[PDB]
Amino acid sequence: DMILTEEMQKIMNLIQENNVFVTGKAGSGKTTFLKYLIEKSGKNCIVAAPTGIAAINAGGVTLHSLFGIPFGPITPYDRLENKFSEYKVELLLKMELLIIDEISMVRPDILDTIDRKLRWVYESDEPFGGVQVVMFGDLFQLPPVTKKQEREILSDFYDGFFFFNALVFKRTGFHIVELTKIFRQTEPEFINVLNNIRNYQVTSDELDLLSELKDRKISSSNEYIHICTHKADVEKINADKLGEQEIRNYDIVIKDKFPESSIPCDLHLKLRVGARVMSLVNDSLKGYYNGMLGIVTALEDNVITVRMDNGRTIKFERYTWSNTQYTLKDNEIVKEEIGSCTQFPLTLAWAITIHKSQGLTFDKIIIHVSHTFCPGQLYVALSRCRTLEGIVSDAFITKQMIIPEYALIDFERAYKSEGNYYGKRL
DNA sequence: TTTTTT
Ligand SMILES: Nc1ncnc2c1ncn2[C@@H]1O[C@H](COP(=O)(O)OP(=O)(O)O)[C@@H](O)[C@H]1O
Ligand code: ALF
Ligand SMILES: [Mg+2]
Repeated sequence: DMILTEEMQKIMNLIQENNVFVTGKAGSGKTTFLKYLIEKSGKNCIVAAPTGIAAINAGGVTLHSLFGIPFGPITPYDRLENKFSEYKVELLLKMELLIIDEISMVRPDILDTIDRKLRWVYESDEPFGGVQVVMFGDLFQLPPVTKKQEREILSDFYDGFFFFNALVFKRTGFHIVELTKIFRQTEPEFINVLNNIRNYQVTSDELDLLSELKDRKISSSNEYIHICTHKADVEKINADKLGEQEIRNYDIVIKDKFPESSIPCDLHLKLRVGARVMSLVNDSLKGYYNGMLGIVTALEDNVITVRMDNGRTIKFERYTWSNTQYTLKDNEIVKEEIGSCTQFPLTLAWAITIHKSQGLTFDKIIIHVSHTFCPGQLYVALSRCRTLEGIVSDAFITKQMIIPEYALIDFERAYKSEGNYYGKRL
């Protein structure tokens, strides 16, 4: 039983073939309105998002899954690493509209990599292969994570590190609408404080509403979720729950060469009945995708049985990761698998990073924000909850947790003064 | 520091 704000009506006919970027405060109804348009579109829509949890929340898959995109940045001079199977092309030409939720965490070059890969399959110079595309997200929440060495690599090509700095907006553009009804939260004394943490204009008197969060009793269990700034805090929290007793350890097996730096899974996956888990890969067959959460019910020597948040029981077998590297063969340069690891594609999920929690909704969260470092990271971390009564904090909410990004004010200025559009018009 | 492939 959902409301359609007057703004939501204003969008829809704009699409029936210009592109559109829809933004608005945390819990303004972006991710739900998105779900509703996939029905009322008449177009074959394919849904993807930068991270698996947000993707699961929106219906679809990660952007790297969808477009077979390797991890590192991709320049105009870099060669496309991966080719598409004939299924994934079927998926992409049959696609009429592409969606992207939590667009704010998407690097500029991802879009250009998606641009190039789509122009290639549609055999056209149309931007994106002439595929209408609509973007959901919010710039004043989390930006894309990049690692500085990656950043200078793209400073050679990009005047900025946000999704709108994609070079294909030199060949096309999008409209911009701001949904303005915050649904998820109801107390305005609350709501007013986050809108201000969002736009960097909050005062230490409004921050004194958030005094209650410091040091409240754990009413569990209905149990709490822990969302953190760093994985260090994540791994400790879940080891703290779960505990040392009644445990089953499952060790990774690693064929040859695969450095512990980039093993994408748990080395020693320790679990007990009733442990809260997340799945890390996609298996269409069984139906698990990377982001879904479950509850573990049956641990045998080689199969882990877990019942998902959606309801269906899965039997997890182990999954194998391959370390493909580039090497020299009979005077040929070729990606040869130099190793492999094999664990169950599961990890503990009583605690997740604030990054993985963007897009989600909760009734009782626990936040660990004493060491924030990204703009809008605090803002995401405490806008997840419907009510304040339901949030705990590891430290007081100080203004040192708010980090403004002035690239974002300029971007609003640019589009708000030019009729809510951005990029080349046609 | 934070995420992410077929
Ligand atoms: N149109 C709506 N009418 C009523 N409640 C809504 C609406 N949209 C969202 N909500 C409530 O807010 C929650 C989160 O909204 P969501 O769409 O996830 O926000 P975001 O735009 O930040 O993704 C939903 O789970 C629902 O409880
Ligand atoms: F952008 Al959201 F919950 F999807 F804040
Ligand atoms: Mg969303």
